[PDB]
Amino acid sequence: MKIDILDKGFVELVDVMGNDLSAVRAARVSFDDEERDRHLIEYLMKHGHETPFEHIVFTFHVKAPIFVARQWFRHRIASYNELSGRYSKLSYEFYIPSPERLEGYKTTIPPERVTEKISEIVDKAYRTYLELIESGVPREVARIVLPLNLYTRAFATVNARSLMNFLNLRADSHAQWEIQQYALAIARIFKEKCPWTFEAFLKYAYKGDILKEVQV
Amino acid sequence: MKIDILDKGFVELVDVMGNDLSAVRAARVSFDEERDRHLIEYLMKHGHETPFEHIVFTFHVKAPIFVARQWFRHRIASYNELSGRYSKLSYEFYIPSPERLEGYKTTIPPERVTEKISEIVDKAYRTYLELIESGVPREVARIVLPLNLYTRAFATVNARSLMNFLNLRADSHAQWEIQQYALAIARIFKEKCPWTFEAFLKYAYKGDIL
Amino acid sequence: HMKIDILDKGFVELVDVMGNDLSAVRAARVSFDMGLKDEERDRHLIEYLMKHGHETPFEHIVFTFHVKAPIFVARQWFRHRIASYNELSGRYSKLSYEFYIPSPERLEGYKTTIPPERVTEKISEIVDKAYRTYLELIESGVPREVARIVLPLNLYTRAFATVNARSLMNFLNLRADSHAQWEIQQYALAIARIFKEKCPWTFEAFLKYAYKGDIL
Amino acid sequence: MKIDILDKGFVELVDVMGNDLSAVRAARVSFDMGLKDEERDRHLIEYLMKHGHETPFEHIVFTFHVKAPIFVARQWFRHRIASYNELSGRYSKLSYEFYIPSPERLEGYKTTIPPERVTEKISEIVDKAYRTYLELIESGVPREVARIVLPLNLYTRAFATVNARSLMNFLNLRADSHAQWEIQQYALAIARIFKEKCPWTFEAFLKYAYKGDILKEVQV
Ligand SMILES: Cc1cc2nc3c(=O)[nH]c(=O)nc-3n(C[C@H](O)[C@H](O)[C@H](O)COP(=O)(O)OP(=O)(O)OC[C@H]3O[C@@H](n4cnc5c(N)ncnc54)[C@H](O)[C@@H]3O)c2cc1C
Ligand SMILES: Cc1cc2nc3c(=O)[nH]c(=O)nc-3n(C[C@H](O)[C@H](O)[C@H](O)COP(=O)(O)OP(=O)(O)OC[C@H]3O[C@@H](n4cnc5c(N)ncnc54)[C@H](O)[C@@H]3O)c2cc1C
Ligand SMILES: Cc1cc2nc3c(=O)[nH]c(=O)nc-3n(C[C@H](O)[C@H](O)[C@H](O)COP(=O)(O)OP(=O)(O)OC[C@H]3O[C@@H](n4cnc5c(N)ncnc54)[C@H](O)[C@@H]3O)c2cc1C
Ligand SMILES: Cc1cc2nc3c(=O)[nH]c(=O)nc-3n(C[C@H](O)[C@H](O)[C@H](O)COP(=O)(O)OP(=O)(O)OC[C@H]3O[C@@H](n4cnc5c(N)ncnc54)[C@H](O)[C@@H]3O)c2cc1C
Ligand SMILES: O=c1ccn([C@H]2C[C@H](O)[C@@H](COP(=O)(O)O)O2)c(=O)[nH]1
Ligand SMILES: O=c1ccn([C@H]2C[C@H](O)[C@@H](COP(=O)(O)O)O2)c(=O)[nH]1
Ligand SMILES: O=c1ccn([C@H]2C[C@H](O)[C@@H](COP(=O)(O)O)O2)c(=O)[nH]1
Ligand SMILES: O=c1ccn([C@H]2C[C@H](O)[C@@H](COP(=O)(O)O)O2)c(=O)[nH]1
Repeated sequence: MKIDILDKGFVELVDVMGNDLSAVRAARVSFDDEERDRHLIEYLMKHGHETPFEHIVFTFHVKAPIFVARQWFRHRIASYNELSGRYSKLSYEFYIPSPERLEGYKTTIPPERVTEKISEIVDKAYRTYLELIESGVPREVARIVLPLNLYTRAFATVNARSLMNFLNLRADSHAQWEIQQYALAIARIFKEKCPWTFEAFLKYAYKGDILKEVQV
Repeated sequence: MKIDILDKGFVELVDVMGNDLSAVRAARVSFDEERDRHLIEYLMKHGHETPFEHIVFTFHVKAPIFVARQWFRHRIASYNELSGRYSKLSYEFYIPSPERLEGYKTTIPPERVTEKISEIVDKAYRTYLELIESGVPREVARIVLPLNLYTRAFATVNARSLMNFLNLRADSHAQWEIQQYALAIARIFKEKCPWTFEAFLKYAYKGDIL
Repeated sequence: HMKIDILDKGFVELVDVMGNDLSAVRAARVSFDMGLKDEERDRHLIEYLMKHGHETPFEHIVFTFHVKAPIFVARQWFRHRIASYNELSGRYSKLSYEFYIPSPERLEGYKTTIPPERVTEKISEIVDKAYRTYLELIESGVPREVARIVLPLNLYTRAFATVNARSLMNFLNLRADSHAQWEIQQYALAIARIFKEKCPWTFEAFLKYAYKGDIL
Repeated sequence: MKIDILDKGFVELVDVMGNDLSAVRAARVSFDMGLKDEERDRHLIEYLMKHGHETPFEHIVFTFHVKAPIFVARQWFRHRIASYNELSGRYSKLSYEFYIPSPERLEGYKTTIPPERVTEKISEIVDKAYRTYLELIESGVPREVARIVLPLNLYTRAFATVNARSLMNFLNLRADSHAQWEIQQYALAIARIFKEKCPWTFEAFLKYAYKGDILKEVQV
């Protein structure tokens, strides 16, 4: 299960422990009834009893630009392992906005030129980086010229409670657009694996705007 | 997978996400046994603990309250416990064996200590029942139940925090009763993540009993 | 320096505090590249943050409390994980003869076949018998960690609790509420009152825009 | 106290709650005791640190104001047991401020072009990137997009509230040769303020608990 985001990004589901019933079992404290189980999901969610959802956990492999990643990693109730720029020589991959991204703003140049200007500095910066590498500058110093739209990759392990908080904050029109796109992809996977929690979430607890407008 | 502890306790495995290779993927960030075990042993000797956060367990635990109060002090974890405010509580209490007092020289036989603990349990629970029956709400009436009352909780914990738990509780400074629970967590941990557990013991484990 | 007595023998005492309402104003304003301004503008900002659920800034206000409470209240309380605790150890201390004996008024609303005073009395009896067994086992050489297991949940414990304002507001949402047990609500009202004294602007805003409970 | 780091960075102490005795006090509640004596209390600290009792140190808390290159901020903010508020490039027009390494930053590395050329080549892309950034803003491009061309050595600012235990974990990990040299420098300043505010805790830490290398060789 892998969803493309932006121009070269993606959200990929690596693993999952549990399903809707894991939250139910934890709430009841019972190891071993659709309508009743689902009623309980709804009740916990409606009255703010969120601890049982911590028993559902996801691992994602995410590929995203550093400026998105830095917003993402502010979410502390989660586990992250990221590609190190200190030790790995970095790939020529950068997020270059679509002209589509600026259509809607009154600019004094065509958005094609915005794109071309962004692409131009990315190219010079990267070339400078490679010159420094070849000349023997250690990577951890050479990379500091790389712009914030460099794509990085991370594994993120997070429980459903923390994922829902993530959704309230990032699946929302006040969040930067680029991260909204990643949150839609998190939402899709979450919906597929925990359909009851997800619907109860949207109905009772979700505080954002986009997921009630935009299917899955 | 279920391991009985003390007189009426247990630890069972409810679910697990991942295995030794979940740490290996994370540390490499992508997606040969001897290379991969070597990476596990390398992370462990150098204190690179974050990759082990991606293996997660859920256990179902039956434990007396005084053990559970020490256990729940481990904050990097998720718990749901049965509510005494709402469940009529079950005539289940930890009564030590006589062997629990080995090494101690006591005024009365260990067998009389045992008997005295169970007398109190009996009189406490009966007072509790007296109060329920007379219309005292449960949340009030159970305040007289002793600290050896058995409780049950689900516990979800990643392998890093599980290793910290074992460092502190699978050790002879912990109270013996919680050591016994820690031994069981260790045994389940070993079954599910052998390379990680083996490297843990050899390189990072700080306790003595394991 | 603040001390509030709760129940028959408990208390909540403020030991120390870091920061004040302006500590959250300061933390927030760094976002816009700004700092402190005037009384009207900073007040308005604190209200703004609370309405919109920008809670991170309030993490920069921290309290240390010294609390005396029955073990059944302390157990509920220590479930709040985003905090730091150090408690009295039944493994190493000779425990004192102090137990919460509910007053007869605690039973108001409930028709009991035993009058209230006699309930109070039965609770005293059972507690006294437990403590005497406890003492007798200690005196006879039973290790303290073992002898204490006969002591009832209404035994008083003591603890230091360090908690930031954000996590404190979360504690107030859950415990300063009529769905919480009467005994912990009384502790929550003490906590709220100290919070009020020390962070009047944050507290007023919390109450108006974010507080989810009923009793405050 | 404000300590300058790198060419333009700093660590400044905004606030502190508690001191060494805050930990002695929290620790003494286990044994039904309070504060006992101004040399028994120093021994209690050493003792706690010697046997791995870390929780008492949670009751000392610091708030720091830090200015640091993004690449450093990103490493720092990986410490989850802490509270952070950072200057936002979504909502602010960022200032012309970048970490340009000194020529001495490349001591002990054989290079092919001299260290002043390296230093120059970094400035060049920084000046090109900032101009572009300003051109994009001038043209009506929103800040949250324009800033994506700015390099990792752009300076940012944050508040960090952190307890002494977490701060001691930070020091284990960042006041250490394995950590990137730039964040080492930040960890030294943090060490310095911690020592000035909590000398007993700090000395006990270096002696019994600290796992890094640098703070045993580098004074303060
Ligand atoms: C033999 C022994 C006797 C003890 N006696 C006492 C006693 O007298 N009094 C008492 O109160 N408790 C005592 N305990 C409890 C002990 O101090 C801890 O509460 C418990 O072991 C949890 O440890 P922890 O904080 O490492 O685990 P967790 O709470 O699970 O946290 C795990 C890790 O995360 C980090 N962490 C999490 N939260 C914070 C935070 N807020 N600040 C900084 N770092 C954080 C730490 O690095 C920690 O190692 C005792 C434990 C044992 C084994
Ligand atoms: C009226 C009521 C009845 C209840 N009955 C039960 C019961 O029957 N059984 C039972 O076990 N408990 C019950 N509780 C306890 C309850 O489940 C919580 O433990 C308690 O309210 C602590 O809340 P918290 O987790 O939000 O606070 P903390 O644990 O401090 O967490 C604060 C916030 O941090 C976040 N957080 C912290 N850690 C994690 C994590 N690991 N994953 C995701 N998010 C995290 C959450 O956003 C949370 O709101 C009851 C509580 C109340 C108020
Ligand atoms: C020299 C070195 C090189 C590194 N290179 C890499 C790299 O290649 N890739 C990469 O992604 N990062 C790397 N880092 C970052 C590292 O993986 C950690 O995220 C960071 O150092 C914070 O460490 P911490 O988890 O101890 O701190 P915090 O996240 O503040 O946690 C502090 C303590 O709390 C406990 N704790 C907190 N949260 C959890 C949790 N969710 N589960 C279990 N225990 C918890 C632990 O006991 C820990 O000791 C590097 C760090 C250094 C120092
Ligand atoms: C539109 C928007 C703009 C923002 N702009 C800014 C900016 O200008 N500057 C900036 O620095 N950041 C900003 N952020 C980041 C934001 O401040 C949070 O750090 C981020 O949203 C993560 O939120 P969280 O703390 O709820 O998540 P997590 O850190 O995963 O915490 C999850 C839950 O745990 C609890 N919790 C966890 N740790 C603690 C703790 N140490 N103390 C108390 N409670 C805790 C809380 O209940 C919280 O809901 C922005 C976020 C968004 C969505
Ligand atoms: O929408 C936002 C705005 C800010 N931040 C956090 C991430 C960084 O730590 C810091 C600056 O983010 P930018 O404004 O530079 O994206 O605040 C977010 O997480 N989300
Ligand atoms: O010494 C290091 C190396 C990496 N990281 C973390 C920070 C980022 O989230 C990610 C990659 O950092 P760089 O290696 O790119 O600096 O891992 C550190 O915290 N410290
Ligand atoms: O109102 C409640 C009920 C339960 N619990 C938690 C605390 C204990 O860890 C466990 C059992 O609480 P009692 O219902 O037994 O009080 O569930 C609470 O925090 N509050
Ligand atoms: O070995 C211990 C001793 C104490 N505590 C914590 C749990 C309680 O919150 C408090 C007192 O526990 P007892 O000493 O009463 O078991 O300190 C532990 O976690 N482990």
